[PDB]
Amino acid sequence: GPSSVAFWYAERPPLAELSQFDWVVLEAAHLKPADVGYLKEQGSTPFAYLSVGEFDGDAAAIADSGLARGKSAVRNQAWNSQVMDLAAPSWRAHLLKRAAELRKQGYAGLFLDTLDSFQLQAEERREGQRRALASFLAQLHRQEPGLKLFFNRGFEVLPELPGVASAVAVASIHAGWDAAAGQYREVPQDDRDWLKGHLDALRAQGMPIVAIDYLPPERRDEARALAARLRSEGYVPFVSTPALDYLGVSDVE
Repeated sequence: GPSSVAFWYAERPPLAELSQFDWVVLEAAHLKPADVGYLKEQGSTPFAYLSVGEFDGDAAAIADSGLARGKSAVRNQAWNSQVMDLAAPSWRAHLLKRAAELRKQGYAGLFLDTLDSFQLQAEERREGQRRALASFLAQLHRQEPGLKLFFNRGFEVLPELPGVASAVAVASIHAGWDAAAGQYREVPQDDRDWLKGHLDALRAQGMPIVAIDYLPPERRDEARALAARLRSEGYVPFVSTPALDYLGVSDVE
């Protein structure tokens, strides 16, 4: 598990600065293999972002990808991201190929996003999706044992995947982001109450838990205090912006 963690999804990652974090999660499109190797040389462990449950892109972006057959026309679909059928062969094949490409680039692991997006499907279809998700993650782990798998949540499949995840992230614990509104928004107690049962099960298993909380740059003093608060509560935190385009904070100064 990480001593500290940073996420950076924007262009031009400041590599010297990110290299001082223990785990760093990156959008690989913005790095070359020499950059990934540099982070490892400095002693950091670099992860590549990989969205498992959704195709990141508008429609027509997905048209040019050759993956359209696998898109699920869910009711509450977000613009610029498409929920994918985790049982569709072209989608699973795409993800495994991407995993191999990212291994070849030198990434020590993958940060697996949208593990709960199948919950947007019609209720009677969710179990089929959950089982396809679990079987996919088991196949990914078997095919790429050299990639540490850093789950974003995934509570509905973690219990059936012992030894698979190296850590589990939760956005968010105290300070969150309302993407629908484009507003920073504290995490309601309701959300922490629902998380407690899942996080306690992970804590009991010794699973490292990362907190991804959100505060804007002008509240950097508050972000440091929150980082400290999250560490006192057992999390390895990163407190940053929702674009992950900012050198946020994981620990004290």
